[PDB]
Formats: sequence, C-alpha cells, structure tokens
Amino acid sequence: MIFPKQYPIINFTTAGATVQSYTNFIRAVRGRLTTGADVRHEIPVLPNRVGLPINQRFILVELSNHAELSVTLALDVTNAYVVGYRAGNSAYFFHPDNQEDAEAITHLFTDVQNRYTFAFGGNYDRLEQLAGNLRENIELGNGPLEEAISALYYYSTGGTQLPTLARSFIICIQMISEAARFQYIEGEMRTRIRYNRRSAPDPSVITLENSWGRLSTAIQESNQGAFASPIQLQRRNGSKFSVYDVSILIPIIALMVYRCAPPPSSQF
Ligand SMILES: Nc1nc2nc(C(=O)NCCNC(=O)Nc3ccccc3)cnc2c(=O)[nH]1
Repeated sequence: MIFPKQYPIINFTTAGATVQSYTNFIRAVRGRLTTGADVRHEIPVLPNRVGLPINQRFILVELSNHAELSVTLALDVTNAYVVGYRAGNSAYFFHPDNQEDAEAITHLFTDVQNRYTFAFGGNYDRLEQLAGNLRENIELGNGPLEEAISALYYYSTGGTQLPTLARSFIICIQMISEAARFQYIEGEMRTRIRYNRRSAPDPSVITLENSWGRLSTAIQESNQGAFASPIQLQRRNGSKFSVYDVSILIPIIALMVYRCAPPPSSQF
C-alpha cells in the first residue's frame, strides 16, 4: 500500500547558491508553512496547533551539499521549528515538549531503519550549551551551511562530535527557520551569500530571534496595531530600539506563531 498524501518537500543546495536561489527557497518554505487563512496587519500567522490534522502538521526541507551529500529536516508548521532530521537510514528527533508532539513525530520518516530521540530538546539555550558556543560566536553563511549539512550527514557513523552536531543545528535553524520567520534575517543571510563571507549574527539578529514569540503576541494583542507595552530590540551596533507598533515590523517579520484568536473586525 501507501496511506494517502505525504508532507511537502522543498529543496535547497548550498552548491553554487546565490541570493536568488536562497530567496526562492525561503519564499517556498513560507508558502508551505502558511495557508493564507490568517493575516494580521499584513503579516501572515502560522496555523493554529489546536485541531490541526496530522497530515498538515509538517514540511520537509531537503538540503544538499557541494560534497554531494543530503539531509532532510522536518519543520513543524505551527512554529517553523526544526523537530528532527533524516540522513540516509537514520533519523534523529529533539526531545519532545509534550505527549501530543511525541505522537506527532511518529508520523515523520516512517520507513527509516534507525530512529532515535535525543534526550535533549532543540531550543537554542540547550544547543549552545552542547556546542560550547553562543549564537553570537557561530558564523553563518553559505560555507557554514555546506559544512553543517556534511556534519549532520556523518553523525550516524561517529564522524561528527556532539558539539559539532549542536553547532550545525544552530546554523540550520537560523538560516532556514529564522529566515522564514523574519525578512530581516533572510536579508542578513542574502548579504553573506552574495559576498560569500561568513559572519556571526549581530545583536539585531539575535534580539529578533529571542523576541519572536513576544512580538507575535504583542502584535496579536495590540489595539489596532498599538502595543500596550513596548518591546525593546537592539540595532546592529547593540544600541536599544523601542517597538511601539506593528507598523515598523511589517518590513521585518514575515510570519507569527498563532497566539490568540483575531478580534472581530479584520479579515472581512
Ligand atoms: N530546533 C529548533 N530550535 C529552535 N530554538 C529556538 C529558540 O530557542 N528560541 C529562543 C526563544 N525565542 C522565541 O521567541 N521562541 C519561540 C516562541 C514560540 C514558538 C517557538 C519559539 C527558536 N527556533 C528554533 C527552531 O526553529 N528549531
């Protein structure tokens, strides 16, 4: 047999990548993460986890290498989170947050011979501890990505040490999930690809990543766009930047996590 559907796959390679091919990739990931059901202040909202059928729950990102290697990451559509990956005959999942997530990930990579669930979760704090480095000290760009794809591919066979695996996840998550979430972070990665120059993320990138949930909730709870409480971000040079309203974020955030139902008066 072969029980219906199967999750959408988007392909990207680091080999010969360009600003245009990376832009096409991120646009496609955003297109599979959202449905068009839910747009607030011109900003798409991800599907609500509540009642979402398991057949619509994930997307697959197949990454390949100039080294001719390929790994497939699985992203949860509710939050763009990388929940695990497959490399040939092994799959690995981060420790699930709850029982319902544990069941859901049994629907991924269902014919791999070897399935493992890490005993650690996949949040940045945990991965930074394992990597022995913070995000601010881990270079991003097309070279880091090419190297991360090889690292994930060789984990099975003892080639990749834990610290290097956790660093490689840190690279993938920011270059795929965070770029999908934020046009600003997609733009940061386009710069590094255009000049083929790797560099660690500056405070503007890091404070956006750390603030995604808070900004999603502040936008969704706003009064016609106005925040009850401002949110402080940082500029590139580390100086503070106060956000009072959704308006200044329209060019910056591309997707929000679903927090609250939209109040009457906005998709009519
Ligand atoms: N594996 C993984 N790990 C990740 N870890 C983080 C991370 O710690 N974020 C720091 C906390 N920031 C934040 O507002 N989080 C958030 C809010 C709602 C839903 C998901 C994340 C982000 N993305 C990812 C991700 O996309 N995949």
